Amino acid sequence: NKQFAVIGLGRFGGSICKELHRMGHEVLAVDINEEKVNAYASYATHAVIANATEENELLSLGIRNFEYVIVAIGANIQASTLTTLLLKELDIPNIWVKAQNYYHHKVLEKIGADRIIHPEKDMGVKIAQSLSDENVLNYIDLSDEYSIVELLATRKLDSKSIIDLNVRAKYGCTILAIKHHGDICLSPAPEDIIREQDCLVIMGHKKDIKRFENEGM
Amino acid sequence: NKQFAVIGLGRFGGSICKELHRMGHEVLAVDINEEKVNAYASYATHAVIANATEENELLSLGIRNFEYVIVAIGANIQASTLTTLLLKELDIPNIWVKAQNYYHHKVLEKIGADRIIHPEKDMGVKIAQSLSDENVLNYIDLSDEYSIVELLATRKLDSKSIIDLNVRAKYGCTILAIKHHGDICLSPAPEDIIREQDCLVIMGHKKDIKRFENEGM
Amino acid sequence: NKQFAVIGLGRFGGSICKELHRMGHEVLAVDINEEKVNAYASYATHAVIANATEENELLSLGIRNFEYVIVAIGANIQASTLTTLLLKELDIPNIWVKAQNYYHHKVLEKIGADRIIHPEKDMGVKIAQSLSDENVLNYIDLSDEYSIVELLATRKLDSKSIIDLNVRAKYGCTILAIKHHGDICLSPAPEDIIREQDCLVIMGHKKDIKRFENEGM
Amino acid sequence: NKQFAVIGLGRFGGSICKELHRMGHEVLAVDINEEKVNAYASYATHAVIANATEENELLSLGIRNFEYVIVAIGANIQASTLTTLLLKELDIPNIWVKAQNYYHHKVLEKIGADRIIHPEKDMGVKIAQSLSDENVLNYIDLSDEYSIVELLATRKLDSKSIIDLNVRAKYGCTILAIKHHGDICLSPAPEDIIREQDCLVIMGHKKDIKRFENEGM
Amino acid sequence: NKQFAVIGLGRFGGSICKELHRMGHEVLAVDINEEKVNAYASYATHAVIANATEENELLSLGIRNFEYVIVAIGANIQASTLTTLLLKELDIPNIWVKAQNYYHHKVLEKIGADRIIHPEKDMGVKIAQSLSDENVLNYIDLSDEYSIVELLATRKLDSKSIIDLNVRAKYGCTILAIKHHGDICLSPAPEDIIREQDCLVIMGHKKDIKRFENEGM
Amino acid sequence: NKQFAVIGLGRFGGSICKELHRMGHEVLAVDINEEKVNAYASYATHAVIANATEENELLSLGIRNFEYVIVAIGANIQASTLTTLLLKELDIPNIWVKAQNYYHHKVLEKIGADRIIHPEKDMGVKIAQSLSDENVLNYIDLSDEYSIVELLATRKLDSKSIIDLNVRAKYGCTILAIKHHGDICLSPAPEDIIREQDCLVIMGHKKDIKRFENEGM
Amino acid sequence: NKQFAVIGLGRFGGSICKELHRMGHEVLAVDINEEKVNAYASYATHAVIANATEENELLSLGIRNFEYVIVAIGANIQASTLTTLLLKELDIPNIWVKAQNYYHHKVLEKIGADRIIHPEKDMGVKIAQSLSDENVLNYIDLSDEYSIVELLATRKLDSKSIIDLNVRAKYGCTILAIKHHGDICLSPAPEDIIREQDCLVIMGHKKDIKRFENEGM
Amino acid sequence: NKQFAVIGLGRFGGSICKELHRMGHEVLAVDINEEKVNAYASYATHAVIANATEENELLSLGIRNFEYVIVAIGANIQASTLTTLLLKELDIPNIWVKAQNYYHHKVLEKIGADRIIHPEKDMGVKIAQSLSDENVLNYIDLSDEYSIVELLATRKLDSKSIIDLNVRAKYGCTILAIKHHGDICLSPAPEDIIREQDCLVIMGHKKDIKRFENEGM
Ligand SMILES: Nc1ncnc2c1ncn2[C@@H]1O[C@H](COP(=O)(O)OP(=O)(O)OP(=O)(O)O)[C@@H](O)[C@H]1O
Ligand SMILES: Nc1ncnc2c1ncn2[C@@H]1O[C@H](COP(=O)(O)OP(=O)(O)OP(=O)(O)O)[C@@H](O)[C@H]1O
Ligand SMILES: Nc1ncnc2c1ncn2[C@@H]1O[C@H](COP(=O)(O)OP(=O)(O)OP(=O)(O)O)[C@@H](O)[C@H]1O
Ligand SMILES: Nc1ncnc2c1ncn2[C@@H]1O[C@H](COP(=O)(O)OP(=O)(O)OP(=O)(O)O)[C@@H](O)[C@H]1O
Ligand SMILES: Nc1ncnc2c1ncn2[C@@H]1O[C@H](COP(=O)(O)OP(=O)(O)OP(=O)(O)O)[C@@H](O)[C@H]1O
Ligand SMILES: Nc1ncnc2c1ncn2[C@@H]1O[C@H](COP(=O)(O)OP(=O)(O)OP(=O)(O)O)[C@@H](O)[C@H]1O
Ligand SMILES: Nc1ncnc2c1ncn2[C@@H]1O[C@H](COP(=O)(O)OP(=O)(O)OP(=O)(O)O)[C@@H](O)[C@H]1O
Ligand SMILES: Nc1ncnc2c1ncn2[C@@H]1O[C@H](COP(=O)(O)OP(=O)(O)OP(=O)(O)O)[C@@H](O)[C@H]1O
Ligand SMILES: [Ca+2]
Ligand SMILES: [Ca+2]
Ligand SMILES: [Ca+2]
Ligand SMILES: [Ca+2]
Repeated sequence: NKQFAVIGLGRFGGSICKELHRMGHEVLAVDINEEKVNAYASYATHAVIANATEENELLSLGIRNFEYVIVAIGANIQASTLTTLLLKELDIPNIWVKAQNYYHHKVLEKIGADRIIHPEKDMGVKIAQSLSDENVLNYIDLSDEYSIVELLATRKLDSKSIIDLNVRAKYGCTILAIKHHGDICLSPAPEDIIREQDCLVIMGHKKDIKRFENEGM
Repeated sequence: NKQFAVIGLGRFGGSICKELHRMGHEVLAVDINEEKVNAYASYATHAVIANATEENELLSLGIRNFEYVIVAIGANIQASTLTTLLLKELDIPNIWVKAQNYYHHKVLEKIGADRIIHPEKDMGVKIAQSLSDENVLNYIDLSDEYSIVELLATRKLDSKSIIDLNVRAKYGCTILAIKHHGDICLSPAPEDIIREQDCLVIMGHKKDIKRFENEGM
Repeated sequence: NKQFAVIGLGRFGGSICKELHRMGHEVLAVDINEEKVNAYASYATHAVIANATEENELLSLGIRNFEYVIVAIGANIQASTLTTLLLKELDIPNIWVKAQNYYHHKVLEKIGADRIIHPEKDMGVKIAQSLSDENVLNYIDLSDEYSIVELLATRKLDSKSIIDLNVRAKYGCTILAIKHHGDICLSPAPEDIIREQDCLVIMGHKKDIKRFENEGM
Repeated sequence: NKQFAVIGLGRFGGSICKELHRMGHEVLAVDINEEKVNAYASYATHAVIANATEENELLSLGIRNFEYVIVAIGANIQASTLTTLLLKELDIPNIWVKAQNYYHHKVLEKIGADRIIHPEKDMGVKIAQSLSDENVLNYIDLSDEYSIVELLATRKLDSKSIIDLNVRAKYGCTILAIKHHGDICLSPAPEDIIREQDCLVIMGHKKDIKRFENEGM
Repeated sequence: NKQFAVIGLGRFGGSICKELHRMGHEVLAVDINEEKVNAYASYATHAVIANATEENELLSLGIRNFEYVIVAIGANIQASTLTTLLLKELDIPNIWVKAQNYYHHKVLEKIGADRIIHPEKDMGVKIAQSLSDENVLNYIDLSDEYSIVELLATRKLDSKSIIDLNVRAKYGCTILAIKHHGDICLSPAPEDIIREQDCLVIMGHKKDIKRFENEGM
Repeated sequence: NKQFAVIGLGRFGGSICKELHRMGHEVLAVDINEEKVNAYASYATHAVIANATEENELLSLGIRNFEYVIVAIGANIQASTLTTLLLKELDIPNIWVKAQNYYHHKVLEKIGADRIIHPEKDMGVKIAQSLSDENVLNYIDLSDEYSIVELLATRKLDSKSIIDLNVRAKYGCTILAIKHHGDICLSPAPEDIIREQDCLVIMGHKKDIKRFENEGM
Repeated sequence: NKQFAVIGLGRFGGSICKELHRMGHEVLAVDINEEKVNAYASYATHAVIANATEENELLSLGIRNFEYVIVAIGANIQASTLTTLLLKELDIPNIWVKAQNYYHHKVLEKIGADRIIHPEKDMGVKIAQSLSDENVLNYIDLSDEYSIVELLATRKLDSKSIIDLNVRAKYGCTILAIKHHGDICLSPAPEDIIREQDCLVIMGHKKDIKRFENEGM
Repeated sequence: NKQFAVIGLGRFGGSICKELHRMGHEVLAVDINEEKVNAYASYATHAVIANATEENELLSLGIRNFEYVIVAIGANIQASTLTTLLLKELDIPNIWVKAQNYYHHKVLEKIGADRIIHPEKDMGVKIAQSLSDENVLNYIDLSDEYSIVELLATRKLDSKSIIDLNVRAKYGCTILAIKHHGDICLSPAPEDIIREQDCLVIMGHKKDIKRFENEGM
């Protein structure tokens, strides 16, 4: 099993640490705040109060032993940048860091961060897509033009069949799944019916899907 | 006109406001900080400096005209809670609010928030899934058991065919798409080939996919 | 005997705790300030320094055992709201909370507070009634129209008898008590005399009493 | 004209100012905070931003015209004390001041305050009486021994008559009023009936009433 | 020997404590600052860190045993006033307090301070008298009209005799002493000579002395 | 014209400025606080808001015109020191400065201050002399050994004559003045009488006077 | 025109700006503090108040016109780093930055700083060399082994000649200059004499010079 | 060996302490910050946490034993000045102090500082000389007119000989050294060649050198 180190137990890093630990991985939670450590003590293999900008405390943690180190420090850009620098000079294989803005991304890029993440910005995009289009529940982009979308079926689609709703020739899309009352249906047959308030998964071009939304539902 | 209002120009709300504006929607940016307002002025239809906890300043914005109001206030839970309370008493149809923790979710729930979002927490889980499994790029959960995953093809899958990589019978899964050098292939034929570093889209049970990952790739 | 818990040893909560303890009830004083606890240590069954927003410290207090919990936190609305939420999730029978303003009342209402109190606001009304009318010492409202009032007798009423001051037919009111030099007289006979600077208790309609005040005294 | 001035727009003083204004009196609202002044501007004849510790600003208000000046300053004891001192040296007839603790009462006493009020402390006692005894709604003390109490009638008293509930001979008390469904009854006849959840007004000795509570209801 | 207590080890109180201790009196130095106590530890009989606003700590000091208590607290008027109040309620014979301004004097007056001192204000007057008149070194006022002054002899008075400088008939004053090279001369004879830069002590009317200054020296 | 400038409107400097102005001198009040300047505006010829550490603001005041500049800055030793330094480099004739402690005296000494004053320290000694000896009202030291003292006559000295109270032979001292009911007597004759509570002025050796106090009065 | 811009008017940057201006170069002084800008206004061609972390304010300065931009920001490492990042992305040719510590040097290095300076650190070494060796006034290092040193001639070297003080054969060094009473001598002849307290310039190996110091002087 | 004491472990003082310790001298590092002491603990003979403004702590250090004491306190001018004063009163032989500005220099001068240093200001001058003239690497001034300069050789001087570049007659200067690829050449012969990007050391008049720069290279 791979060993993970998470520095900065915020909302983001906290989720990572908690979710990773649930996966049965060796995860070390690191934070400068004692209260933070106490909170996630029950959600980590080891939890240590430490200042990650201190090289001596860093070596005391044995952070060189870890293949993955996650820097989830946000507000204090100084701490985030300085920590990443220390890690890179310690030849840490994989360093993932949470960024605050465009310029924070740039400096992390230059000092050799392996992966940079913008949690709020990315979610901001996702939720915005669901505001303008209440029909969509969730989605994933395959490219700039193609995407898979989970839709909330309306009354317009109630008791409609898959062959009634021709998507492969009329809109160039394909229905991938139907979720009814919790029960799930994968690669549903052309005779399969969709009822309102079910979860509908469609695959195809972005413009095509929206066209199906405007006309079909 | 569908009018959107975004209160709290943080990393999350800022993205929402910017992304909503990009889609060509009437969007009003609202913040207590003048510097924030000046920043997102170029990324909104209208940008106004205002304290959202003030009912008078709130009415001055013409907030009755908005169908959607997004409360993206984070650090100051008092402001977030009080703003949401004001909106519901002003009979705003749809109120989406960013939450800080479990208990903030609860109080927002009781006072009639329509949708509660945990941006950092949700991304934390997503990134954690990619930490433990370097193969996965992105995914979407259909249910507690079923998921769609975009995989980074390895050398083990280089120049391998779909009928060669039998997933419908061997693993109970199905290949949805292949992305090669940017070019995309939807519902690929059994003769379609996968090269290394291509994007592979697979659909099925979580455990099944992971089995394909360990043995297949 | 019923067991009471008082969180927030301010001027209000302090009085409650002190007065309840004097009544020979089991009362627990709780405050985040060590100095507060030391002050009311002599006025409680048990006095414990604790942060009421901490669920672990809350369970350590055994707050689930109490039928009555009084939240007298004022300035910090966050603490007051969060504490009440914790209590409600712990299924506490009776939760009384001190409020700061109209909107603080609303959120406490929504999260299931059993009784909300506005000490200063209510007293503000009481004292205001005594400013405009120096004759009144204290009072109680039976309804929007009817009230009982304690009056300071003037020279105009000196050596006047109850039958001389006809209140039942002339003003529709009734004299309930006379307090002379500390000595008290209940349901006084029609032959009973009132001297100046005595305490006079009258019952009837608000407008009628004021009429008696303008004309009678 | 009787002119009232309220200094210190807190919860207490704010209510006073608002309530005085409601009675149709000439009321001047005074506060050091501009936001406070703006708030109670609609609830006062005149509202002026001013530091009450400044004699020049005080004279500028035209404070000689006011017969009543209310000092409702709480947190800053220095401001409360200094303001009161200024008023008496400006020969203001009646100076009522809100007190924070025992020692604040003492110093205000020595410097010639006409009336000292303890809003939170007084309500604390009142509420405490209703905590230990859920039957009582409100009350007023005639003396150290005698009191008038408004009771919430129980099922034990449902459909019971006044002559049935003998209190003048059995408990030494007297029923003053009955409030049923909003309708009020003053000095009710011996044939008048009490239904559950009605408001019952009783007069007598404190111990006597409590005896009626334990045995009668 | 009399026992003295000095609260507030500032520049003023510090001098008092140091000077009193040098006189061989039992003096207690009291201050809230630990650093202050350490400084004057070598200049007092007993030195104790204590908050003088705390009644319990006050009794622990045994402050009731002292005939003289000096309150030399300046900046914090709250502490100065509250301390004096505690002392007066403890029936302390002689309470001397340092004042900050006119209104601080008034409240101390009302709460029963025995003597109030204005060190800086009084010295301000003294030094101002020496600025306008460089001839005067020091002085003492017998009344509004009469004073004793120590003068710095000029060249105009060099080698002048007392009988040459007639002061009893010409100016109505009298020379009291001559200080030459450190050597002192008391009640000097009419034949006694004064040299420049000696210290000259004159007694008489203020206007008369100034007249002697303008014409004589 | 002799022009005086007072920098630092504290208790000390404020008195100086006020007292100098009372004598009819051209006095400029200077302070960094606008509120201070407004206060002593009525007690100065000119009052200007200025930071005395700024050479430009200093020259703007027209400080070259002043022969006397008084630095009465206390708390901020940096400001006091820097101001004094500027004045000497601006070749100001006479610079008097208020000192905070021994070391502040030393640095001011080295940088060419003309006179250094310790207002609180000097009064502390004076008051201490009156604490140990309730008989003394005020005094002045002629040297290390000789002093003039104003005494409050006791009953022991009531109706006693000067020849009765022989001090020139019995104690080696001399009576300089007697103040009775406000009326003053200078160089009183051997037949002049002293009544109780009169002011007695004695001149001589410190030990001699104290001997007269113990035995004589 | 060669245009220089100096950002951060500290002790270091202030000297740079002042010195550059003295040489007759077009120099722009930039600082976030208005007081700083006002100060160096007289020592720059143009002086503008600006926050250097703001790209808009940066472009407003006309920073594209400058070939040299000096970042002399010290305390705020965030500002220093962010400013440098902005400059390189604005394609500024030569960016010189003042560093605070080793790690600040590293990050500035990675983001493309052209020259990094350690003013205090460099002087610290220089002064240290003069502490241990009182003979040396100043020096310059040619390499790790070779240096040029200016020495203060002792009495041991007074009236000694260059051929008398043989350094080319005896110590392997060479005398470059002699400064006597201000008068300078370059490449002095073998007959040239050295007097005490003259400035002696020697060139050679570090160890050789020190040997000459111990034995020769 | 001489014993050194360094107070104020900043960038400047830190370098001094580190460099001196490397020279094998007895050096004491003194700082009020515990973190500072821990940092330079490895770079000093003794390292002690102490407040240098405290005379008692100063004597505890045994600072009187040291011949050299370096005050490297910058930001807090009060501490720097007060420390120097203490040292001078302790008769410390050599006291070197770091200054912040012109006026800080003056007070240090007056209170008897032996040497005053301006690290940033001096370096500011040095670097400024290298900005305007990119050819110069480092230099030393012999006087106002004469200086030794280290130059970066250009292509214009590539493969040029010393006799080709006549400096003694044509420009009045002399080439002192050539540094090629790290290898150094001292007092190079007239036949010696210079290649580009070598370090060139020239000695002569400032204007003459610049003339050689403009025309020669
Ligand atoms: N030098 C440091 N060493 C260790 N932990 C640190 C350091 N600096 C910051 N942290 C921790 O990082 C955590 C989260 O950082 P912060 O909250 O500033 O970023 P954020 O973006 O606001 O967080 P979120 O992930 O909730 O958005 C905090 O709990 C803090 O204690
Ligand atoms: N009462 C208010 N009215 C209007 N705007 C407010 C109010 N309170 C806070 N804001 C704004 O909301 C913005 C975002 O708040 P904050 O930065 O605390 O969120 P966050 O927890 O950092 O979330 P994010 O992940 O979006 O950064 C702030 O820039 C602030 O100016
Ligand atoms: N999280 C907490 N846990 C325990 N006690 C708290 C907490 N937050 C506040 N308190 C306490 O509540 C007490 C009173 O609250 P606060 O004084 O803010 O309200 P208030 O309205 O100003 O008081 P008052 O009743 O005098 O009007 C304080 O003594 C404080 O210590
Ligand atoms: N010197 C002053 N002049 C005028 N107004 C003042 C002064 N000092 C305080 N105030 C005002 O008095 C108001 C009430 O004071 P404060 O909030 O401390 O009282 P409180 O103890 O909270 O009592 P309450 O129960 O009424 O809230 C404040 O809003 C403040 O603006
Ligand atoms: N509650 C308290 N108990 C004990 N000591 C106190 C208290 N409050 C203040 N002091 C002390 O009083 C001392 C002097 O008071 P402060 O310096 O505020 O008055 P000041 O007029 O500025 O002094 P100075 O006599 O130098 O003019 C301080 O050392 C402080 O520690
Ligand atoms: N740089 C400055 N320029 C002008 N005025 C100043 C400066 N620094 C301080 N002052 C003023 O000097 C005044 C007196 O200073 P401070 O109150 O610290 O003296 P203090 O020690 O309290 O002496 P006092 O016994 O006179 O009160 C303050 O009101 C302040 O406004
Ligand atoms: N973002 C910014 N934009 C413009 N100027 C800034 C910014 N941040 C700081 N400065 C300015 O830089 C100046 C120097 O910074 P600072 O005083 O922290 O440096 P220092 O470490 O003291 O170096 P020095 O040895 O030069 O004094 C400050 O006067 C400040 O006004
Ligand atoms: N009273 C004191 N006793 C001991 N050390 C002190 C004292 N005051 C300041 N110092 C120390 O002096 C050190 C440097 O001083 P400071 O950083 O204020 O000057 P600076 O000019 O900013 O430093 P630099 O040399 O980096 O320019 C700090 O580490 C601080 O701890
Ligand atoms: Ca966030
Ligand atoms: Ca209150
Ligand atoms: Ca003072
Ligand atoms: Ca510096």
